[PDB]
Amino acid sequence: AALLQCTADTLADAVLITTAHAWQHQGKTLFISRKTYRIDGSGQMAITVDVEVASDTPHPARIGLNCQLAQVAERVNWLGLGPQENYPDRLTAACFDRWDLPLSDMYTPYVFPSENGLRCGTRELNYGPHQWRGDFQFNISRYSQQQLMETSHRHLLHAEEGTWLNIDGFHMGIGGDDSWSPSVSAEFQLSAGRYHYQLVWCQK
Amino acid sequence: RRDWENPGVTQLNRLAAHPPFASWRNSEEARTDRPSQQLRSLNGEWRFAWFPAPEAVPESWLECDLPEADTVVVPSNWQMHGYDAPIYTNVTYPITVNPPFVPTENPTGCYSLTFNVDESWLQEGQTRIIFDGVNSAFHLWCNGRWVGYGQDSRLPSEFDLSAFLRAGENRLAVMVLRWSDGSYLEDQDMWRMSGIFRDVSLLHKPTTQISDFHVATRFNDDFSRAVLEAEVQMCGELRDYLRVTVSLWQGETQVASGTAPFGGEIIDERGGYADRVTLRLNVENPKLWSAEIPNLYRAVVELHTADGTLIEAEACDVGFREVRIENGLLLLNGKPLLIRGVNRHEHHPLHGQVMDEQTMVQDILLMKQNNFNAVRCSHYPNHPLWYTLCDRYGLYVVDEANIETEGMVPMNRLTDDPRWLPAMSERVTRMVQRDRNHPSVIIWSLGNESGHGANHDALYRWIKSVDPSRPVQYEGGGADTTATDIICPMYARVDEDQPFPAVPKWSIKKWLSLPGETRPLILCEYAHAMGNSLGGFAKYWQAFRQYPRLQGGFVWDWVDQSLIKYDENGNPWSAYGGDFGDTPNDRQFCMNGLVFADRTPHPALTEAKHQQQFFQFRLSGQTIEVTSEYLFRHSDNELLHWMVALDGKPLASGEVPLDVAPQGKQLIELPELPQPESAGQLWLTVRVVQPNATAWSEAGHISAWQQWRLAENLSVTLPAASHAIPHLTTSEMDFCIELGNKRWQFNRQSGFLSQMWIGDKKQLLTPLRDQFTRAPLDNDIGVSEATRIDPNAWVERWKAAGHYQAEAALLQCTADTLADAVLITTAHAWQHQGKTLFISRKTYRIDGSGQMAITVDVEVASDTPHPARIGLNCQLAQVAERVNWLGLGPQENYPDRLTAACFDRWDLPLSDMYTPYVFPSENGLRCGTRELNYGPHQWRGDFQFNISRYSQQQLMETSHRHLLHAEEGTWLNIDGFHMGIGGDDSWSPSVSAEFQLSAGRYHYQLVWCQK
Ligand SMILES: [Mg+2]
Ligand SMILES: [Mg+2]
Ligand SMILES: [Mg+2]
Ligand SMILES: [Mg+2]
Ligand code: NA
Ligand code: NA
Ligand code: NA
Ligand code: NA
Ligand code: NA
Repeated sequence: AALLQCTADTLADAVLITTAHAWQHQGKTLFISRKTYRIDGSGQMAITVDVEVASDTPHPARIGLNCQLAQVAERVNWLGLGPQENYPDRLTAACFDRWDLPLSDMYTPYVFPSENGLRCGTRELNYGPHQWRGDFQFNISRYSQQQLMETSHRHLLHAEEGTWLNIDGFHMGIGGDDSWSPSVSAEFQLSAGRYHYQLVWCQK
Repeated sequence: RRDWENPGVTQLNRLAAHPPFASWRNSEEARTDRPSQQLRSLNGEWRFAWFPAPEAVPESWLECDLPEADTVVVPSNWQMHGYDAPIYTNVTYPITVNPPFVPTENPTGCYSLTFNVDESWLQEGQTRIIFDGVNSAFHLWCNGRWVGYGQDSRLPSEFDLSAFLRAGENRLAVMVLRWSDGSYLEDQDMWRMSGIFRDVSLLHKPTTQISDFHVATRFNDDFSRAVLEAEVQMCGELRDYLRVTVSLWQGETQVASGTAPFGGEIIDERGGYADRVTLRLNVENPKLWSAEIPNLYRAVVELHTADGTLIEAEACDVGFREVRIENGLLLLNGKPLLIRGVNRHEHHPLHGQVMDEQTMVQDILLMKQNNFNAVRCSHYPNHPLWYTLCDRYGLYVVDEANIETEGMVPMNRLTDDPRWLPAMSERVTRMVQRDRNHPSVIIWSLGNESGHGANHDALYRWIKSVDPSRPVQYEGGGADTTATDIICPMYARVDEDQPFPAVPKWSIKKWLSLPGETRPLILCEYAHAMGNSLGGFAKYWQAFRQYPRLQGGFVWDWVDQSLIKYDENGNPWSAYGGDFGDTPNDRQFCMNGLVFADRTPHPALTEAKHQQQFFQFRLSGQTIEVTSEYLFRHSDNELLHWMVALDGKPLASGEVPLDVAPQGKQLIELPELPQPESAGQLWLTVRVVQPNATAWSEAGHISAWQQWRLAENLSVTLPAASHAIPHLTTSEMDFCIELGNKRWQFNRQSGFLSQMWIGDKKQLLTPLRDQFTRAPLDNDIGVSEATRIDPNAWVERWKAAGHYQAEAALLQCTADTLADAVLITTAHAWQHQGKTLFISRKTYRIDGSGQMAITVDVEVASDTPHPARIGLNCQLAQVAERVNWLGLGPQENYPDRLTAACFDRWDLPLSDMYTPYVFPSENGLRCGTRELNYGPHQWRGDFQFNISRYSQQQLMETSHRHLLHAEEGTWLNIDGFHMGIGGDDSWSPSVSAEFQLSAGRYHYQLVWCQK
């Protein structure tokens, strides 16, 4: 990430921060992320994300934000597709409702660890005193993507400090037509070039 | 009698049907196809009188002319001359359905002609008259004496006048009935006219003559050898000294020849045809005919005495080609075709149904220049010259019987009735007898929209029996009945099934594999091009290329059937159904063409051209793989032009000769390309150019193109800081912002940008507001009517949901001063009767540079019908001469109809930004635009837009383009999102789901600035 811009302004009833960052590799601009953060008198933080993806770069696995929360809570509650793990190209069986589960059910123990546990179509997510609202997909667990991608057997994974939260405006399908060649259908690739998403973080 | 009310009487004294004759008396003239002194045209000035019924015709007319008759040009349609009105009816019969009867009020055209006959024609042989087309039925008299009768408006009627003529001056009297029992078989979707609308000629033949002849070409397995077989029949004085000589020429070279006396092989216990002869010519390495290379030979058929006296000669162009279906594929010369076809009615905006060479040629050139290789004669045999032209220019043809009874209930009511078998059979049999020798005809068709009756089964078989060389097709009754060798649906969609009862229209890919099905599938009609349409067209082409057995189709249709009208000031204007006081009528349903009635293309034309390209391309790194879809030719008149541009700025370009064998591939590695550094998107465009002119195109013609995005360099460059900060002034009613010579005003009561000044000049006529509707397209409307609402049509769904009448309620409007800008924030709700349909939230950020960045977020109720578009609009004060944009173009293009458009920097006159479809609707959009320049303004983002002198409101409420009036200023429509236009059909919703605005939430952004 390269910062291109970081401003702060005060509005009548709110504070607005504006940021711009470019992601580059060996001199090429892969992605550009433009954001706004609006904190109002209600204490809600409104995040707006506008992203650009160079046309000649391969379509990314996802387009979201993430962080490691300090907190570790027992349950996860959301209003979205569930109750089980679901992805863009694998979400027909999931139902839109209000689900609540132990944090562990939010992690799928595939033997060969990877990205897992996503739930799509979520309008509201609750964890600890926090609440996020918008229209997004998410995963939350004690393992970072980093650890997962670095670990070959689930038995070697270890709970990190806190909780890793991945909240996606958009996520690539997972495929499976076969597992020895690219099998994700075109309509499931993040090839739009420009992506918009918005979320409200607040306390509950 | 009343022969015109008896399906049992279709002619009286009519001569047998036969291929085209000229009765040359010199073989070299026959060979050259020069005119024949024995074939006279009787076209020109005739005398004409209109009656409202045959009973009103005075008996004197037969013996002599009527003082009141007018002088008119023949061929012609009397309606065209104003005698009565043309009728525009689609399916419902223009008359009361009560076969076999017609109205007692039946417009009658009395035509006449005094002409001369040379004594010589009368001293020997036979003199006959030929009416190429008379609508719908007619009696004939010569010199006051009754000669005969005929029905079938679309095939020639020939009568022997030998005994009626006399040296010198003669007079014909032609009593033409507008309506007859034949009408019940002429219910095609077109203008209902009448008259002697094709050529009239006079032909001299000798007494002993060639009465018919059939030419066939059969090949060995690899087509290196062929046998030309010509069956010849004669009439007249049969004697031992007679012979027939058939010779075949390639240019001035005689490649083969055979002579034989008459007397065919024994065929049954009573012997053989002593009046027939079959000649067989072997031809080595024949040059094959195809739409790609219309190689022709000329066959001359000489009737003569064995000692050398030529009696007469007949002749035709011959195309060596084999047509067959094998293993479920339609093959031409052993290869599977891909029909880039079009349905074409014979129509002229001034002449009506009268055809002329110039027009035909013009259609043919346009068709070929647009990548079409086939035409279907919807829905009757065409003017004879048509065939000659397709043979020579090369287009595969579907020859169709003049049988359409769509108006019946059920549709097979007549075709399933044996009493109509005679009338039907004549329509089929005489067509085949006349057109069987033309190489261009590759498929026979049994007629159109007449259900499926046993009469069809019988005639199907008759054809298969008399002409084994061409498949027989027929859509009626479900498109896949036992009366068709090909599945030939009309409007079946690519992936979506429409399971009507009895005659479901399956998705074409699914259709092919139904249990037990094996035939090939060629849509007899698809992609209904009515008004702003052809959306989803590429979806068809993709399936056709992918499925071997999906072999193409014929677009509906070539030309709009609009008629010219003249105003109070005598200015021509395009009229449609009902414009002649004709009722009932099907209004604009008569206009479904790829080109306007004057041959001017509609934008859809270009989309068809591109999808129908003959070269396919793939890009790999720096290599271009070109793949030929030609079956028989090498790319011997083709070169490849390539060019790379960075956001419209040309960087590199070149030419490479194209050398690909039919069905072959060629790789082309491009030169090292520019590595810019500068922001923007690099685009590569390649074009296939014909360096040399052809019979149907000019040197330099472009036959194909394709584009690809290469590297993209995202701008990470921050703009320079401003020696300015805008000032905000407030009042209860507005927020006003100023920056230099620039000012913006926001109405606090409406919540919209109500005015802008550049300098001191106001820039807007109407405020900038959101817009969620469009002046509906013909496809949005479908068959909905004022009196007969079709609730399922898009337009009706939107009207009923209140989309067109929703009022924006202000939910919020605020102004805030920032460090280097003023920010206005708004939210509005659109409601109708209590229902919130849409919510629009925006921000307007004006900064120290003078730009205004507009951010919009819209929510659409999930339960409201998907809206036509999501955008903004406004009437600009300015009227500029030109429009410059960086986006898809240059022609009008929509979401589901933009593959042909190319991304570049385009620049056109205002007027080119409007498409004058006859029936007004949303039009002129250009999608994928990144920057738009008009007068002082510049707008940047990712959007689709439209700009013209007409408001959506105006378009919507006006019925004809000539009634449109330019408004003050320019109306601009700038959409973040726009719904597909559809077109699979024009009478049910046809926008594919992926082109519906069903996301719920939409986001878009623009920067409005000045230059
Ligand atoms: Mg009759
Ligand atoms: Mg003589
Ligand atoms: Mg019809
Ligand atoms: Mg000779
Ligand atoms: Na792993
Ligand atoms: Na095919
Ligand atoms: Na029509
Ligand atoms: Na070439
Ligand atoms: Na209109």
